[PDB]
Amino acid sequence: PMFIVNTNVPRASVPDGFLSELTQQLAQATGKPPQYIAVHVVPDQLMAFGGSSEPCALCSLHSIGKIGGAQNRSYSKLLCGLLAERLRISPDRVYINYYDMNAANVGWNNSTFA
Amino acid sequence: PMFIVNTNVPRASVPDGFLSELTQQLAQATGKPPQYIAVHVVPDQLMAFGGSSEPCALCSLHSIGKIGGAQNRSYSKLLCGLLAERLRISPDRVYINYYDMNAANVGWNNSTFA
Amino acid sequence: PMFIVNTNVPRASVPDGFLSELTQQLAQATGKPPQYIAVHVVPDQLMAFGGSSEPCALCSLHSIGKIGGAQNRSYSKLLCGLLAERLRISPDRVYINYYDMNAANVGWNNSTFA
Ligand SMILES: N#C[C@H](C(=O)Nc1cccc(C(F)(F)F)c1)C(=S)Nc1ccccc1Cl
Ligand SMILES: N#C[C@H](C(=O)Nc1cccc(C(F)(F)F)c1)C(=S)Nc1ccccc1Cl
Repeated sequence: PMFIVNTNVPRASVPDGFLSELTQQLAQATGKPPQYIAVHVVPDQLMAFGGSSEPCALCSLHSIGKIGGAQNRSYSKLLCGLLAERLRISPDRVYINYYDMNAANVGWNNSTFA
Repeated sequence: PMFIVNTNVPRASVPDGFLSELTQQLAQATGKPPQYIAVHVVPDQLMAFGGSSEPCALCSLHSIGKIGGAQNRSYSKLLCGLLAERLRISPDRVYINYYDMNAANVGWNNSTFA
Repeated sequence: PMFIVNTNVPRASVPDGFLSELTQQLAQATGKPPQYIAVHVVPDQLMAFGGSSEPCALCSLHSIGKIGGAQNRSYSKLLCGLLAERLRISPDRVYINYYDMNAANVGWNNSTFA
């Protein structure tokens, strides 16, 4: 699984260890070993949310399975919680797009997961 | 709805009110109040289009509904127009990918839109 | 078709002509004209893969058709091979998400491909 966050928060406000925290919490949330989890944080972005430049985030989570109605509500609570606590972004200024990928459509190590 | 534009145009060439303009235009185009619209502009990118580093853009529009054949033609005219007028990018060097997201697959404010 | 690579490799490690190399190889692999291929390389990213900040990449390939089980395996071998040779990234620290786009969902030159 892979989680990307794009945010207008500056780089200096991303705390030390944040990528390791996201890795751990996503491993636990998706039930997948941490070796399978990739994370990507992109600060200092030119963005607006609802017409305002107040801190916000646009994010995605891709996984082969482990995506669905109840799961995604749970991921949203976890991830918004982390963005609020660590980057001081209000949960109502975050979108997270969830993608249930077919194994045939995910490449890794010279092949695909199908 | 959320619009992202990635471009090799430099940051100084993006005009001051550009994010506000995209917000207002997309609110009108999707039929939603501006609270519902997020915009993200990423200049200074290392990109090629057709093998060339001439000005280009790679964009995405995600929405829960308000996506379809006719709508997407209209969005393309609107958005290519803005990118031509404001960023001086030729319409033929723009790709926009459209995504009709399921409400259960969009997280916001600690939950999802389902 | 559109190929995007996000990586923690520094910009100085991206060789001259890399975006043209990708453009050629993707044209040949997909069978689409090189003039229609867009490539976007984003270095210096704050990323982790399996909890580790060793060189890694998160990529996507979007195409209107030419996406499928065997095709994607072939693209994966090709693209991991280029990232290993040119950017010194281990194939086991690359994910590539493949997207078969409906032509009605791809904007270009003021319209869509439908
Ligand atoms: N992302 C992801 C992983 C994956 O296996 N990543 C992975 C990434 C790095 C290493 C290793 C391994 F070498 F240890 F197996 C695995 C997924 S979702 N694996 C997977 C694919 C299809 C069906 C079921 C699974 Cl667990
Ligand atoms: N993106 C987006 C929005 C959304 O509700 N965004 C939003 C984001 C922040 C605040 C507010 C509110 F205060 F206006 F309600 C709304 C979507 S598409 N809402 C929605 C979801 C499912 C079905 C129909 C709609 Cl309008």
